[PDB]
Amino acid sequence: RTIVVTTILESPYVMYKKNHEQLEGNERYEGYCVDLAYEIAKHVRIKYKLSIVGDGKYGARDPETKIWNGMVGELVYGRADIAVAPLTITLVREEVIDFSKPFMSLGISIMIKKGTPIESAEDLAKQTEIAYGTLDSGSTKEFFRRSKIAVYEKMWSYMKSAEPSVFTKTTADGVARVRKSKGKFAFLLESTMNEYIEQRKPCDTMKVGGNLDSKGYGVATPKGSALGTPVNLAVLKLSEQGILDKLKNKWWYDKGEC
Amino acid sequence: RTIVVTTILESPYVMYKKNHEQLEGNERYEGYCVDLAYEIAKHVRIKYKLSIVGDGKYGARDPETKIWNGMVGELVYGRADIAVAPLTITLVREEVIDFSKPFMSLGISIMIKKGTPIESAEDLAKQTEIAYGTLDSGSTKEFFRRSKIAVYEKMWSYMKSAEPSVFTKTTADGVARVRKSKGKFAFLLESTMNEYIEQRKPCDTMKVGGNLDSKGYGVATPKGSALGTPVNLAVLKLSEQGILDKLKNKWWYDKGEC
Ligand SMILES: N[C@@H](Cn1cc(Cl)c(=O)[nH]c1=O)C(=O)O
Ligand SMILES: N[C@@H](Cn1cc(Cl)c(=O)[nH]c1=O)C(=O)O
Ligand SMILES: [Zn+2]
Ligand SMILES: [Zn+2]
Repeated sequence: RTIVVTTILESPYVMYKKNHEQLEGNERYEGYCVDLAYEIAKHVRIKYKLSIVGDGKYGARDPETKIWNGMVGELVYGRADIAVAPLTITLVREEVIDFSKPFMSLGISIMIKKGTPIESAEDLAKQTEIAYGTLDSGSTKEFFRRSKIAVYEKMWSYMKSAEPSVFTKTTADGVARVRKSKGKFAFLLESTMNEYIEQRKPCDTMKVGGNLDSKGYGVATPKGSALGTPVNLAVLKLSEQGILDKLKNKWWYDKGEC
Repeated sequence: RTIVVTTILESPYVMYKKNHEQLEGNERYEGYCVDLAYEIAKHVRIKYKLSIVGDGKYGARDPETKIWNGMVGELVYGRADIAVAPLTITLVREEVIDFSKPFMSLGISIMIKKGTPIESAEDLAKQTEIAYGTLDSGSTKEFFRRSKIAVYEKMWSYMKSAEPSVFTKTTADGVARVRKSKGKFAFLLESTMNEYIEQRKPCDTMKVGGNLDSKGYGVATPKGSALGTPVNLAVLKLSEQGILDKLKNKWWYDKGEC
């Protein structure tokens, strides 16, 4: 009767509170999705316990084993009742789980160290002085893999034979590599994260150009779950009341340092 | 076995072809949603006939009669099998029909005649020299009605006792009233339409400020329809292939006159 809510450690969605080591249960965490879970759980009238995904992944299906991993895997095999996180809505996933209507809108984008002579994906693909990559094992990576557009077809061929490995294990690791590499590495990541990093000290990065595509994040439940319909209406309710906007302001911009 | 596809006359989604009066069936029309219907019908493998909604409305429920009107009404009473149009995803509607994941992202916005001293909704609400309104009987109107935010709570109180009537019967009628009124009338409309009008002669209007909210358009089917799942996957497929973006470019910007 207590719902398991799977999520992922990723600022500023879910983070350890300043004195987390001295608390317990849901009180250890704070962030955008901690609040969202609270508001949803309040319209749907349920008790819940937040739970961090063991492998830290979003959700992909192994081509040989055909097992699903990450948060998606937790719903498919029945270990979690709902996922509340920055999980992208895609065709492959929608075949195996359900999504609510988007609670956030976004697209792929470019992050550079201030001063780098880059304005577009066309600028990146036509040179090799500057190396670039993506988070691993996510929808961003997958996007370049499956592209039939010329410029992106060019970029993925570079990233393919990149030495050393151009991908990263974490968003944090990417940003760090941008900050350390003195403008010789650029990072391709979702614009929600790009926009957040930009308002954080040391204030040395920035988003350049427009977005590569359009998409959204959804709250997910296993196929045929009874919580699916109540969760969708709840999301639409919060959007219509200005709660969603109020929450982005709180965690992105009301605490901006630059 | 031939699917009825309800839609609405609204540029540049659906329009009469240059010589429509000399054609028949689906050949009379052209636009963004005519193409979209074609691509969806091709992945879902069906034959279809486009049909223009009799009353020209989007979809609202009469508070005394409790009958639903517009395109929404056509699905609820079973006269159409699917709707393909700029129909906004809302909580009230989602209770009575189904929506696919959004094929377009947008929000409420401000249209002015070039030269008008307005930059924001805050600028509008704090004065009466300049009159303003919205399309009637749609989600935009409804948004100001239900708002509990101070500035919008102020704006809807004006529009309420406006003399003469500040609302309009058509998008076209609003734009026209902006162009004719020498900067004494401003129009609040969805930004998709604002952006399109801006790239049309006489090139005398423009979008000012940021969007009031975030939302999307969806393709709709009656509750429990068997076409619901195939239509959703088809939309996600077209989005992932760059078809959606390709189509917005075609009807908005590849033919821009300004
Ligand atoms: N949202 C993604 C994960 N994800 C996240 C970031 Cl910040 C990114 O740059 N790329 C991603 O794939 C998904 O659901 O796989
Ligand atoms: N999308 C709306 C209709 N609609 C359209 C325009 Cl262009 C507008 O400015 N306001 C609206 O309500 C709905 O579905 O009711
Ligand atoms: Zn710690
Ligand atoms: Zn004619």
